Amino acid sequence: SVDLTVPWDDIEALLKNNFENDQAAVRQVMERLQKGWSLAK
Amino acid sequence: VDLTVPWDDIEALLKNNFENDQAAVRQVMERLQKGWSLAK
Repeated sequence: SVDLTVPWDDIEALLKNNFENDQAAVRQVMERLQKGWSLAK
Repeated sequence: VDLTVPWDDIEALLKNNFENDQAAVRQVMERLQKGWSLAK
């Protein structure tokens, strides 16, 4: 049931660029966005 | 809502992905930001 139709992979590529290729930051933001998506619906 | 997250750039990406559908972009931006503020 985990959401797959938001373009998560494209969002991740955007975030990796924005955060200067900081993997830890990308992981933190992707985790919270996807957790939040589930909690908000 | 943490403004270090590049919400405007995410919106531009969604607009392309959803064929410029305003309603879809709104739906997704609403839920992403509601979820961000809820989630820790």
